[PDB]
Amino acid sequence: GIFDLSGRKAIVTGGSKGIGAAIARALDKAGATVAIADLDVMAAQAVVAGLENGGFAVEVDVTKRASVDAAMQKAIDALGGFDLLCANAGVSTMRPAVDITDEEWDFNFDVNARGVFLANQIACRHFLASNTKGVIVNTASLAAKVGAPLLAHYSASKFAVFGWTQALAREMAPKNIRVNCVCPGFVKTAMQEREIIWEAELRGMTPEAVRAEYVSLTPLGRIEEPEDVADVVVFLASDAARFMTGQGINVTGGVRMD
Amino acid sequence: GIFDLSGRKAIVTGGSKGIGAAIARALDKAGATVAIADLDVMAAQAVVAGLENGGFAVEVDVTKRASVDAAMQKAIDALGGFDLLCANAGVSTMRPAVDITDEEWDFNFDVNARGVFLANQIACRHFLASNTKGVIVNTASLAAKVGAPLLAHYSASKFAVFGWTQALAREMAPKNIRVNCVCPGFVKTAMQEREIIWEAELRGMTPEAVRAEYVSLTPLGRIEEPEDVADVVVFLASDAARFMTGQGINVTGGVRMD
Amino acid sequence: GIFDLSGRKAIVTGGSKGIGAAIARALDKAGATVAIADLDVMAAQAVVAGLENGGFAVEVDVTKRASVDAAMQKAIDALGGFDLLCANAGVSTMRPAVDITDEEWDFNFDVNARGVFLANQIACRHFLASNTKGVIVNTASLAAKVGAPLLAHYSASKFAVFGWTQALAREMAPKNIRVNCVCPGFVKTAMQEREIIWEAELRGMTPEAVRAEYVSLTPLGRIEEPEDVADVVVFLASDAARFMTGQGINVTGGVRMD
Amino acid sequence: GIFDLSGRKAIVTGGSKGIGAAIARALDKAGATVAIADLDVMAAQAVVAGLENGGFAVEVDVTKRASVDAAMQKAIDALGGFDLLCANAGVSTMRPAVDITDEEWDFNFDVNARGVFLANQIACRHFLASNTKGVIVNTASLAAKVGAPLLAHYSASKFAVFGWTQALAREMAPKNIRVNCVCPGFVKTAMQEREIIWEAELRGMTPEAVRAEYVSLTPLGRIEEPEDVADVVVFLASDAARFMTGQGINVTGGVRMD
Ligand SMILES: NC(=O)c1ccc[n+]([C@@H]2O[C@H](COP(=O)([O-])OP(=O)(O)OC[C@H]3O[C@@H](n4cnc5c(N)ncnc54)[C@H](O)[C@@H]3O)[C@@H](O)[C@H]2O)c1
Ligand SMILES: NC(=O)c1ccc[n+]([C@@H]2O[C@H](COP(=O)([O-])OP(=O)(O)OC[C@H]3O[C@@H](n4cnc5c(N)ncnc54)[C@H](O)[C@@H]3O)[C@@H](O)[C@H]2O)c1
Ligand SMILES: NC(=O)c1ccc[n+]([C@@H]2O[C@H](COP(=O)([O-])OP(=O)(O)OC[C@H]3O[C@@H](n4cnc5c(N)ncnc54)[C@H](O)[C@@H]3O)[C@@H](O)[C@H]2O)c1
Ligand SMILES: NC(=O)c1ccc[n+]([C@@H]2O[C@H](COP(=O)([O-])OP(=O)(O)OC[C@H]3O[C@@H](n4cnc5c(N)ncnc54)[C@H](O)[C@@H]3O)[C@@H](O)[C@H]2O)c1
Repeated sequence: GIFDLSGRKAIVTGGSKGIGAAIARALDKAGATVAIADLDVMAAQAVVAGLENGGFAVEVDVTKRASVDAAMQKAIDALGGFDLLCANAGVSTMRPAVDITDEEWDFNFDVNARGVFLANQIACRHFLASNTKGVIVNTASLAAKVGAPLLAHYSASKFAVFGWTQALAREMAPKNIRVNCVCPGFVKTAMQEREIIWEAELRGMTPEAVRAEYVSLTPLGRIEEPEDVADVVVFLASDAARFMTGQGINVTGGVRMD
Repeated sequence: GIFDLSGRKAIVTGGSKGIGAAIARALDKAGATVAIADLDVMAAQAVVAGLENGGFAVEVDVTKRASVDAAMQKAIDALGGFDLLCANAGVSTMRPAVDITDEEWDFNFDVNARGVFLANQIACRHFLASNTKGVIVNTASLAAKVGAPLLAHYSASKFAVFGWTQALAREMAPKNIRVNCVCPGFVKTAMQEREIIWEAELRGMTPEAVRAEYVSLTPLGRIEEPEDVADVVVFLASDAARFMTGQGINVTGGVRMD
Repeated sequence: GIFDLSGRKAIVTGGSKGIGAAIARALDKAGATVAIADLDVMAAQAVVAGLENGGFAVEVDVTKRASVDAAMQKAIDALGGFDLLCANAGVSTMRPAVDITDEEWDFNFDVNARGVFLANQIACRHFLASNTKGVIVNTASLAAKVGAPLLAHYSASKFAVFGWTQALAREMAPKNIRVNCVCPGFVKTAMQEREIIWEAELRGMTPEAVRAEYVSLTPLGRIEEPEDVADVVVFLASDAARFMTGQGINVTGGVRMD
Repeated sequence: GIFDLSGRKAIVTGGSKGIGAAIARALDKAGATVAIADLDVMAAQAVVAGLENGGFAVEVDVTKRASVDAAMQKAIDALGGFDLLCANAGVSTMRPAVDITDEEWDFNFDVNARGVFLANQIACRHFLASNTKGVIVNTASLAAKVGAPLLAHYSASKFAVFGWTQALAREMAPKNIRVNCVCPGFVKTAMQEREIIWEAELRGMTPEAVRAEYVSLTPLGRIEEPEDVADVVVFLASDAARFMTGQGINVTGGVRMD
């Protein structure tokens, strides 16, 4: 029925692990055929090896236009079509705002904001040229809704993703192309493992005291899983969401309400 | 599946027509057994007659605590259980702010805000007594996000639904109970058909010109249908939305982005 | 100066004590002549007596249209004019959401939401009749932006003030009338003193531990004063805010950012 | 008065013309001594000649750390102090989203986001080294709140300013440093004059049809002047705004309500 993705062809950037790998598995379960584009091709291959409908693994660096152009064309050729882009790749570093370096400012913006711009822009050109009712889902963040201390540069780059998402949605809507983002909470991935260590170091706490504090900040009372985000991305990709565009959907267990 | 409602027991207030009827039908199609509570029990039984998984129709006036309490108990008894509430009943009148009467202020607040309060409160008491991981979806409005001219009292009452939703969601979260709302845009039902002719008069326009304006204000390029909303209500009821609570989900065709 | 209110005629509802009393004193200091309409006229008379520019105290119950109509006319007649309304009167009770009584629901909505509706509606009728560049500032709350546990009914009533404010602002803007609201944080008045007791009992804490928690939740690191709110109300009344209408200005010391 | 800026030492980036020059003039009128830092140092000298309290003109390119560091030190030395930064420099280009170039992507982010980051970060270092209760006001945009078609890249960069502002505010509040931003609507400057010609060409309209459309979207019913923004910046800089930080204050004439 209306949540079904049978026959559709999807690309997921940053799909080798964490949230992106969960997105790839959820799209596949819902009936899609999935290409994963990532820095880490061998992990991408291992995810694909477990998919029902097959799929494809390609190397990409989302910071570079020429890499995104080539990886997307390669994926599209392999898939035999293109209906859906999940632009999920992202990074962070943690620093007091007064100490943020230009190198880490650029690192955060070029993956998180420019990475989404390039994948989205190139996807829309392909949708328009094939006359496809394409769909996009971007992975933003809680930090796209509320600026986070020690992550002031990461917050700025995730606000940028959400603004991009809204403006692109307005331009794409008369073409019947939808564009939304999800804003996850405290998701237990390798990113969380890093950030609890960084926060613990900066605050003079233990890493597990820091992870306990995340849970205590979450009304639903548990740490978030990649799968909590992935099932929402499937909804946003599907015809159940046909009258929804330019949204930043919170998946945070009650931390943020919009 | 994670989008399905197989075996769930649901109550829909205001389920006899328009958005609420489409909600009852969507819940049923997803696998739920549905009780409809409405002022118009004959129209309610008519919707129930076409459902796949059975169902039940009961009389209710959502403005009155004794009525809500008796209807809810009767519906639960008939269902053999209770997992889901969709509090959808609602009304409007259009009028210049300077001319709003106390009678129409009360009409809007008593059905829209008080009606959601009473059905939500009594539902939560039932969920808690049974240790049920209960779910609520309230029908709010685009007018809960942006104040609308000629609907100042209507806007206030819908903002109230949204405020109630967030606060209740914060209290119910540690009890494993979720509470969200949907904010529909311009929906083709008898509320719209009423509204458009009266809006035209007040604005010194023709009714086809007013309708045409709603279309051009919608990025996705069409009038909204009750099914556009009902499918989003199914997702919010389902385990795919298990990590989402206290939200106001826009279903407006891109008119509003949050 | 563009912040000067010299020669202007103001009505403050709820101006007898706390925030309202601070608002009346700040408007007066900025050059206005101020009438205070309050349920406690003895206290209102004491505030008015100490004002630099004259003024008038009148008894009002903002829950009742006949009271608001009569008190507003009496104040306007005494002032010899009418330029500015600050509708500040408000109440609260605290209760778990599943225990909220109909009486306390009505108590909160009739004062907070209806009281603002009546005062604003009647003010606009006066402004329009005399071709006045009128201004309204409403006192909403932090709980108009974020649902507060134990204050679910209070939250819904304050969300309603904010929704009313936006819709009325859209209708009045073509007529040279502005309408905004302020959203205060944890302000040290009699309301706070009552609430910290109720909250301590409900949460099993001490009253001062509850107050300490408010402070720890506030980035600027101190409890709020009525004067912190009053000076922003002066701004919103003034010609410096001439291009601002329909806003909810947060005054919370960084607790909420919009 | 609480709106007085007597004795305070202010730096304005992008103060040579438009909104920035209006800000510089308004701060000086309020009692501040003003240094203007701009790409056009001859235009900054023109503005300083009309200030009551004297002032200083210094060349800066806000895209380059070395330039910002040097200009700010020069300004602070000239002023004999440093209490207030208004980071106002900004640029735009217009383009359909599918045609946006990497060059103009970089142009928008480097001035608008990075320019604010650099001036803000360096200012906080100086405030902290001197134990100063510093204040910052950033010039964001309506496009920091709503994604704008043809300005998708410009929107993203301005959302970035707003997120940066929130996160920095959270870090700076315990040090008694305030950080807010303003979000102007359709302001009559050379940027507007440029944008109406570009927009008219991309849409197949006249420039005066485009202008008329901005006005008809504005509830106050007129095009905005730079002074409508500058007087709000004076408020945000002053002790009247002492309990306000991390906000995006709309100055749009009712276009956007938050
Ligand atoms: N974990 C959280 O709490 C959390 C919260 C909110 C948002 N997010 C966001 O969700 C997304 C996924 O994060 P995650 O937690 O799963 O992190 P992760 O580090 O586990 O996964 C990141 C993936 O993106 C890929 N990647 C990184 N840079 C790339 C580049 N230049 N080109 C191509 N691929 C690249 C990595 O190889 C990896 O497969 C990111 O956009 C992140 O900002 C995470
Ligand atoms: N249609 C729109 O344009 C639109 C837009 C935004 C929000 N909404 C909201 O969506 C919901 C449904 O709107 P609709 O257009 O389908 O309206 P409708 O009038 O077609 O149906 C409303 C249903 O609520 C019931 N109802 C009314 N008062 C009741 C009471 N006191 N007790 C029990 N039942 C009562 C009616 O009998 C009816 O079945 C409402 O909450 C409405 O405010 C509608
Ligand atoms: N104290 C806080 O922490 C806080 C926070 C957010 C919002 N507020 C809001 O600020 C406003 C003032 O609160 P306060 O703390 O100064 O409270 P308070 O209890 O000290 O004063 C309320 C004032 O309103 C008047 N009032 C009450 N009912 C009235 C009626 N029916 N008619 C006319 N006057 C009536 C009272 O006589 C009193 O003068 C209220 O609207 C309140 O909801 C307070
Ligand atoms: N005009 C509007 O309608 C509008 C609306 C929203 C936001 N804004 C924002 O307001 C601010 C000013 O806009 P304006 O309309 O006055 O524009 P403008 O083009 O008139 O002036 C911009 C000023 O910034 C300076 N500048 C540009 N690049 C610089 C650099 N690299 N280093 C130092 N100085 C530089 C210019 O020399 C100029 O003095 C910008 O941040 C803009 O994005 C304007």
